[PDB]
Amino acid sequence: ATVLLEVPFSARGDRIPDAVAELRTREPIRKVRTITGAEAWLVSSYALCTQVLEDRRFSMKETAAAGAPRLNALTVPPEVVNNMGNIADAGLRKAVMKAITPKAPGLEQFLRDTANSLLDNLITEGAPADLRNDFADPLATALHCKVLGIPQEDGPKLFRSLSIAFMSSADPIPAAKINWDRDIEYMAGILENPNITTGLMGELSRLRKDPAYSHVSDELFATIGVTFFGAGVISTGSFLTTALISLIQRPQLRNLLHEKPELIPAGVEELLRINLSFADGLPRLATADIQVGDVLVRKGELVLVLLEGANFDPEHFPNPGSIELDRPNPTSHLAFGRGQHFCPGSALGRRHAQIGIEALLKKMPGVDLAVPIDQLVWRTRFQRRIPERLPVLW
Ligand code: HEM
Ligand SMILES: Nc1cccc(-c2cccc(-c3c(-c4ccc(O)cc4)n[nH]c3N)c2)c1
Repeated sequence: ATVLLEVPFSARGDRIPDAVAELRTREPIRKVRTITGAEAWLVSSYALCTQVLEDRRFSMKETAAAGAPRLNALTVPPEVVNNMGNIADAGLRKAVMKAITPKAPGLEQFLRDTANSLLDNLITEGAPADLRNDFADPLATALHCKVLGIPQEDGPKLFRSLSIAFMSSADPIPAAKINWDRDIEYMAGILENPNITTGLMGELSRLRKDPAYSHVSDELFATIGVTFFGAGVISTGSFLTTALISLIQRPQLRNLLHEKPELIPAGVEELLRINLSFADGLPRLATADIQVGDVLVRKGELVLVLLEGANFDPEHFPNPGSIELDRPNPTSHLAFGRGQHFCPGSALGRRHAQIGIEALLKKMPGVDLAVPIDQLVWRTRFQRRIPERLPVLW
């Protein structure tokens, strides 16, 4: 006898398991067991992934409900799960989204300056260089301090919460609450700080004293800061890191983008499509009985939307494992999700990766792994797949 298929399949972010395609073909929605011991429906075809994400009766918010089958333990107060919903209800959606666009004056130039400075330091220190800890993550951290309007020097301390904050754990994590409460107090202080007048926290600080928002809770304002910094930094840092691996593994693509940097946005869009940075499917709780393919999902059941299931589906992306810069449907991937909860930072995430890659290829046209690919150490039981270190030479 064998046990119910367990998720996740592999923490490796440099290859998709052959098992995913077998699953998609044979049973594109099927029962699995999560690390908590809960049962869930794993959805792995583009068609069924999109169906689930575009049907709000598959609820993000209700995944936080007491007694629900869980993908993993909450690392935040249950209300944070519905953060964007709470932002919307508070009338803050337009202002928040405006604050996190890459279109603010000097933002892209800041990204370029920061990336080039990071790379110059690596070149000065000499190979090997760690492109995660000393390039991608610092670039993400610097970007989000700028976007939030908080001091650059506060970034590192907020950043070191993230190795625990975005754990994918069977059980609650005591350190997560310690760091969360600390970071909330930091952000509360930021809102009271007269020096903070720019970025997301600068705008929230003003809206907080605007009579149109007098009954929005201080809790929510601080929570937006911590949530957006954390989610933004972990998502952009992790995506860029694993994108760089995919690029480095493709010298022909590396050279092409180096020679024709105008193709970098199309390249990044394909790197988004084949990205394995999300370690788990996106969780949703059914709030009704809903037919998904051959399965009638019952109210109260957990559904997991496997992004690489959708994004490597050959019925939507022919030759899915290949990076093709001239696809007819290039942005139709699910790297930023789909529907009600589509990533509000998608444009910023794109620009972070584009500018990071553009700068790297200019500074280090000969960039290559400095260790055999199998020697990368893949972080386990985490909401992202990332190598602990990414050693390169050039
Ligand atoms: C390459 C970078 C990024 C990737 C791949 C990414 C991916 C995603 C995905 C897949 C979702 C959907 C989650 C779900 O439906 O369960 C999402 C939502 C979200 N993202 Fe991102 N994201 C990125 C960058 C960012 C940035 C830069 C920010 C903020 C500064 C951000 C903030 C958020 C927030 C607040 C949500 C929740 C949306 C909602 O619930 O309505 N993300 N992201
Ligand atoms: N960019 C991106 C991608 C995926 C999710 C999010 C996002 C956006 C908003 C909330 C959440 C979220 C958390 C969470 C975990 C650790 C934290 O430090 C903050 C939040 N727990 N459960 C959910 N729902 C997640 C953002």
